[PDB]
Amino acid sequence: AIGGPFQLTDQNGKAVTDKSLKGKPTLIFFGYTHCPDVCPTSLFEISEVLRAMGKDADKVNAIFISVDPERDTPATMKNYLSSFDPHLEGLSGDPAEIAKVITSYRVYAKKVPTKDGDYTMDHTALIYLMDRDGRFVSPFNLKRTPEEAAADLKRYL
Repeated sequence: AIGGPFQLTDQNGKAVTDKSLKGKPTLIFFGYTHCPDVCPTSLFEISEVLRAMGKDADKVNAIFISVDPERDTPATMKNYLSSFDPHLEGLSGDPAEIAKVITSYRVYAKKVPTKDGDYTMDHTALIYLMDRDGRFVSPFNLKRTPEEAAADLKRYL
């Protein structure tokens, strides 16, 4: 199965758990705060889905989880998310807790060094759709307009 228990911290220092996400459909995706191109693209796309949700953006969860726990903090996540929709949650935590999530969500994450202490993370770029019971449905298709994606997500409310 996909998904398991966790307790992490959002960009405002608030605890977020698998349990706290239940009741609303959830879009989960993985990245980190040194991720040019790939992560801004998905953050942008999810932001536009959230915009397309209108007044119902608060009826879904939109969750961006670190795969680089050593560098990703609530403050670094807050800065990384600042241009994006304010309903996005950027989650950080201890490397052992993030590793548990990587396992349970079947996430690919691997460090790719460059030089001088810099590195990127090769990682899963797909978006996870979890239903209102926290059960995996499918990857979430963003190869369409944000209105078309939101119309799909709305059926899980």
